[PDB]
Amino acid sequence: STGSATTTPIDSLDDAYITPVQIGTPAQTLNLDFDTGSSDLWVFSSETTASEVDGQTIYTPSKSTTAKLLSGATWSISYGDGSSSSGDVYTDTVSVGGLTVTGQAVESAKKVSSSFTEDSTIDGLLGLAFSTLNTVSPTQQKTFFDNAKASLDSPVFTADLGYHAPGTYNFGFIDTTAYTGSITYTAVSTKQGFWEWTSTGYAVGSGTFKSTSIDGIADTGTTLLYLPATVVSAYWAQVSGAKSSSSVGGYVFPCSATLPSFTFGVGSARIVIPGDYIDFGPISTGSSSCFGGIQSSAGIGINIFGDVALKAAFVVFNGATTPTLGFASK
Ligand SMILES: CCNC(=O)C1CNC1
Ligand SMILES: CCNC(=O)C1CNC1
Repeated sequence: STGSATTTPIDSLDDAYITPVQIGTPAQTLNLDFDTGSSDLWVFSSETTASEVDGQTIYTPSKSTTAKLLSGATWSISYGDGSSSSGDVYTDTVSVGGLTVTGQAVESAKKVSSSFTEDSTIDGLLGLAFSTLNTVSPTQQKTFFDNAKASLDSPVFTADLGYHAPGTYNFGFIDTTAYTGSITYTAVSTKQGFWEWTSTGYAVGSGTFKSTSIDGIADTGTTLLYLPATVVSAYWAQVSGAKSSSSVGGYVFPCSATLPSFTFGVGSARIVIPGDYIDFGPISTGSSSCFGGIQSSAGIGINIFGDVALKAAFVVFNGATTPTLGFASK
């Protein structure tokens, strides 16, 4: 089997991407944030505290003939941005782009933190990291990809995120029309439950490539690119007027600037992020200070290849017995 679904930016900045997912019988379609950095499929639901729902579409298990309460199971998750959610668990039929999994754990939110309530465009998350990170207790549950993988033509999914435009998530096959050149594959460590790999270095604009190992995670659920402070300082030093602002919480730059590109290494290959991908717009409405899309990881504990980096490539998440990552230009 295979599946193929379009993913759409939630706003004009590409702050996140939503993909429609069918849950239950008859289908209830929710727009979920596919997150290769976590491993829980959770949704706003008929059980979510009413004051914490503001425009989201909710899953109502009582209206699904295939929903079954997973007795005794609860979940609770805290994300790197300080947001959180928790609740109980059903199993149900879940379909993505024509690919169907029966018995998928659908985590129903009883509580969500303010940032989830405040984003009316995201009805939940669909985690695509390794199932060892799944928070369901006392019986840990599998991700949608893990449940699907034995049925797939090939045990892979691909992310092809757009810049200010829709993109595609494919399951079970690699669309050879969707990229240029060849795909370069690189080793993955699953020891932290992430798609963790080591970049071979970087360049700023037309500058020379610096060969240096940068361990980090491929995370579709993080907006920006978080790298060591040395690398980020070297990037922003090429933008007149750029500075790190403690009050704003990162590097800002004059909105009048033209940003240089940023290149990262994948083995001997190179992925070029165009400068425009690094512009996240005014820090507040009408400001001439703009927020940078490359930020320091120094306070995080891990480097993160988020959407800013991933949308410059066609990315293969290879879930073979020994997982690997693939990157191609496009
Ligand atoms: C389980 C914690 N995972 C995270 O915080 C990453 C950020 N995208 C999901
Ligand atoms: C309609 C889907 N669009 C895409 O997949 C584009 C190609 N890069 C993003």
